[PDB]
Amino acid sequence: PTYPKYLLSPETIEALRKPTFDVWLWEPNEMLSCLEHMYHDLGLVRDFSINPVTLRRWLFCVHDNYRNNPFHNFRHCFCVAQMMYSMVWLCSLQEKFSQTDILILMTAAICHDLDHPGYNNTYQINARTELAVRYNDISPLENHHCAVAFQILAEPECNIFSNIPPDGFKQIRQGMITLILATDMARHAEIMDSFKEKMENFDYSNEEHMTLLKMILIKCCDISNEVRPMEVAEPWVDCLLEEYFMQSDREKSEGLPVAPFMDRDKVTKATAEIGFIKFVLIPMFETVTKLFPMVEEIMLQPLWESRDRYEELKRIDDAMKELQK
Amino acid sequence: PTYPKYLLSPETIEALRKPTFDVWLWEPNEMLSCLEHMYHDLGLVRDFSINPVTLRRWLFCVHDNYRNNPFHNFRHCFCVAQMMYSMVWLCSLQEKFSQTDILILMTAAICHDLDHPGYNNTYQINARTELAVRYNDISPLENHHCAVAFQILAEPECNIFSNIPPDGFKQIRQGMITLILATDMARHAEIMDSFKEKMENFDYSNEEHMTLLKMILIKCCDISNEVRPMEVAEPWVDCLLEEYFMQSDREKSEGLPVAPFMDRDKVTKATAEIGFIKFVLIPMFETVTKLFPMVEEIMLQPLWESRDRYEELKRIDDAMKELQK
Ligand SMILES: C[C@H](Cc1nc(=O)c2cnn(-c3ccccc3Cl)c2[nH]1)C(F)(F)F
Ligand SMILES: C[C@H](Cc1nc(=O)c2cnn(-c3ccccc3Cl)c2[nH]1)C(F)(F)F
Ligand SMILES: [Mg+2]
Ligand SMILES: [Mg+2]
Ligand SMILES: [Zn+2]
Ligand SMILES: [Zn+2]
Repeated sequence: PTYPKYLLSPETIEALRKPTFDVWLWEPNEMLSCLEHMYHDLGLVRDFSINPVTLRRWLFCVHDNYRNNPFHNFRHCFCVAQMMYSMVWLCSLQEKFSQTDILILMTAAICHDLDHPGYNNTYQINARTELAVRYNDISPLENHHCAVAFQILAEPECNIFSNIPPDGFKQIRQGMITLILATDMARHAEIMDSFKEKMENFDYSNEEHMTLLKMILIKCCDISNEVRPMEVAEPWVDCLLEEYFMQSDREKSEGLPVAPFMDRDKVTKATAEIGFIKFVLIPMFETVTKLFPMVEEIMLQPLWESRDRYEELKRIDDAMKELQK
Repeated sequence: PTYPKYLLSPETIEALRKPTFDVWLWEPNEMLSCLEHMYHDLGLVRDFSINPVTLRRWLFCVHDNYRNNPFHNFRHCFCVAQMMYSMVWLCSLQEKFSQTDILILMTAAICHDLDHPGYNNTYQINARTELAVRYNDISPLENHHCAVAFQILAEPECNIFSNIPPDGFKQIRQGMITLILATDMARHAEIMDSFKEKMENFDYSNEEHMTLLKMILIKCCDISNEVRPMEVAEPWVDCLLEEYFMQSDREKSEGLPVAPFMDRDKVTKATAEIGFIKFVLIPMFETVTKLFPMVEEIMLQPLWESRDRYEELKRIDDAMKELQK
């Protein structure tokens, strides 16, 4: 007949494997079925004896623990995991990674921003929040996301890892913590350097090489919005700014220091994006391309187009402002 | 948190294995989830590579094809499948049957009453309905349930067998057809005789022996209401009498004969149930017990209690009907 929304159609199931997937077309229920499909499809349910019902509860609990922020919400979570999913396919990651690593990658992606408050680490630290005090100023947000992820997993009804022997649990947990903590942008240069270092003569047998690679992969997915089609990507930039502005406005009010890139009276969307794409996104994806050449066509291409589009957009903006004076 | 109904709680999943499960507490969605869980739990999704999403679309389509009769509806379908599932564990059937047999048993239980009109074969035949004409008075309803079952599986989106090699499909199809046709009570004596004949020296390696055992298994589940707790079983009896009175009514105003056990003025519920329990249910489960001894305490027991309760009800009922005269 005509099946409910939570029963993905075979077209959806197919499109889900590509970075082109339009993440705005679905409601939480549908997004949850997509995430559920990914675990079955990647063979994770199979290889780790994941109780199919526990998987649904775990995903619903994860969903319940994401806040209603303009950017750091459940839909962003879906994007990251969905891009990680596309990359497993595009790069044929199952050929180079064990199932244990694929599991670490996917679960970390889904949990990386759990219970995000909507104010970055700088705000937590300057305002001396409970999180900043709890984590001694060390990546308070990322530490918290990871802690909430394991508190959820510690709930028996949500423990998708219930049938994994303790030695495997330890390995997975250590892997997730490492990846989630690797998403704090304050460590971007640091991580990128370590990767590029190993990249000179990459060894898929070297555990430290693989760890860095996995860190780079989750970082890619986390800030992979601009890799998506222009219509899918643009709205996210507005959501992010909306969140940054809310923070700066609050910092202005409470008398805390304000970061220029988050100040309403200073940031112009186009100009800012150009710098981000040009000096953060493109460079990072170029390094990944050396290992997975198919990335250039599938992900570097859209990044270049985005850079161009925004560079043009700025010219139009400058001329417009130049004319108003 | 507090999950939606379609997410079975771990308590429900546990209960689903026992014949004491309360089949009335659930809405189609929860029942659909239960059936899905059964296919994963028994290892069918795993061993036959059933696409987990197709499994759900299929269950939804099956549901859509059951009518809103008072007895022969989707909830009856859930009962039979659930009793079958319970029997698998009670009798440790996976030690005696292959996964293909289990798949045959489970899928046949679920499909055995598809698109039932609410009027039995005797009516179809006597009224010379389209079905009786189509199937030449040979188990018309059962033949139809079968046909519908395979028209459904013919739809790609609902074909839970799409990944089974053709030889496996044929074996499964043959098996399901045999079990569904075996539910026609007109053949009850025939089948019980043939089974008891083989029972004189049962051979688990003899294919004919196993065929009859599976037919007895599905017949057992099909009419196993009285095995369930009294609170669960009695409402089913009333639901059936509702259809029976609907038929006997229509048969009288059409000039077609009426089966005494369906005649309101002869079918004192208690007297009819006592007979059914004593000469159909008990004898059947009795022979099955000789093969699986544990069946006596778990299913033959409640049948005795049930037979005894209806006998008490009969006394009080006849007394009150004497005043009505
Ligand atoms: C600041 C944004 C661009 C941007 N997009 C991100 O996803 C992101 C993640 N972290 N950061 C970030 C945060 C703080 C400091 C530096 C950066 Cl790079 C980001 N900056 C814009 F240019 F306005 F569009
Ligand atoms: C129809 C009832 C007897 C009876 N009791 C059941 O619990 C039960 C379960 N399934 N069936 C059943 C349903 C459809 C066709 C045949 C049967 Cl046998 C039953 N029939 C009576 F005769 F009125 F007392
Ligand atoms: Mg984060
Ligand atoms: Mg029937
Ligand atoms: Zn993020
Ligand atoms: Zn039936």
